[PDB]
Amino acid sequence: PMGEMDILYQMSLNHLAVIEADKEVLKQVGLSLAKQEEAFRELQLILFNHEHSYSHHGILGSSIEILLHWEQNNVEVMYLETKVALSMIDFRRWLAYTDLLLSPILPLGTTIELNKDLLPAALVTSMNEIGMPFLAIVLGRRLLLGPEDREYIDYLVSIYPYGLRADVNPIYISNFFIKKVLQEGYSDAIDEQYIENQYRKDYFSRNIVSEIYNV
Amino acid sequence: MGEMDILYQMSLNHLAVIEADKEVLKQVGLSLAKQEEAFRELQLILFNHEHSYSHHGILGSSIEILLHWEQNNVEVMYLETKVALSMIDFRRWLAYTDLLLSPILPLGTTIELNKDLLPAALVTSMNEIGMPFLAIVLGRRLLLGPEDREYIDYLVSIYPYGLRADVNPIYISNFFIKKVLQEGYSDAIDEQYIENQYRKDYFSRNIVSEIYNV
Ligand SMILES: [Cl-]
Ligand SMILES: [Cl-]
Ligand SMILES: [Cl-]
Ligand SMILES: [Cl-]
Repeated sequence: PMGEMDILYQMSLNHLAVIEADKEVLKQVGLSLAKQEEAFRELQLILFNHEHSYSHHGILGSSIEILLHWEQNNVEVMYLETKVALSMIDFRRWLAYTDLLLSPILPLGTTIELNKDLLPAALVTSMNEIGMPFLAIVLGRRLLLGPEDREYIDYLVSIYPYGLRADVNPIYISNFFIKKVLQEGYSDAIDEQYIENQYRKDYFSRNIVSEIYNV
Repeated sequence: MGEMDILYQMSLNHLAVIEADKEVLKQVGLSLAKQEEAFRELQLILFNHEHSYSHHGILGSSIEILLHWEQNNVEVMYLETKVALSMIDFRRWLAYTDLLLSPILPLGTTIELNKDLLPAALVTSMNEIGMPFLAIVLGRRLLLGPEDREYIDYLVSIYPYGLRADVNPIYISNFFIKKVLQEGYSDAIDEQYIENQYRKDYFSRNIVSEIYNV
């Protein structure tokens, strides 16, 4: 069912200097990325590593192809035989508010497996061994950075099975670090209401987005 | 397993009692450890300096404990037997029972806390909307600085805020827990870590829960 987040998302699309016909396909690409978590993580990693090409076809929607022309500071997005040109700053802002308003947020206490390839080698070697999945527990969510609170980081996690220790400090991770969700934590209407009001509505009102986008 | 049972037998040699009394305390300790709510009740009675404890949840025979605070000793009645313990040995017996036999919750478990055992200001906002005090287990059996001679059962974050900079986590004893809503993930890696670190290692270093003040 259509909800308040869809309204805020349309408002964010109205900041893009682009045609209504092109706003419509960016809306559909963003909704598709939001529903396919692994697809979005792949795109988030491509933007972070300054890769130039993205192609994904999940089990849900159509194929999404994006060419990131970093030298020209612009981007091409193609969905359903329709091609859209965006500046790089508009591309980052579009994905930022797609992530902010539409990406699922895991419950507290969720156990996840981290992608070893993306973690620093010193952390993998000291806190993990070969053949054991790098498991972690979600401790905090969308945490505000610095005194100015202009960006957030997706998760703060502890390393399983150690948890929070004086020796074992927790780890700030972005969502694309997550390889798998093993078991979700507890969540009820209180959590859903808090997430909607604080991590989406309030952040949107203050232009607070995830740090990986650098708008 | 049998390893943990032998460790519990060995811990009873820290008590200044006859051997016949150790066998009775071993049975009552295993009884308490297997009934978490009953053990939590006795821990709160010890914390509150209360006088009498009775439990009948065992299929065979009730258990009655009398705390004689002025005489600085304790009476444990079981199966029409009576063991007299000093207050210091009573605390030691419970501490090693807790250390070696009490279940330990998985990380990420969501629990409901007893509001009456929490600071009044801390529970006000939950009362104001009629919601229970829910928390998430972040850390377990944490060492208490600077000596690191005793441990605290759990370190928890307030639901649904989680761990923040505006909201600091809370240390709680096991007897704060009113209910377990949903256990976090746990497998053989966790079970081996818990046994090696939080039971075997702590036992060889004489690290017990702070609530017993041994
Ligand atoms: Cl924060
Ligand atoms: Cl800053
Ligand atoms: Cl950690
Ligand atoms: Cl907290």
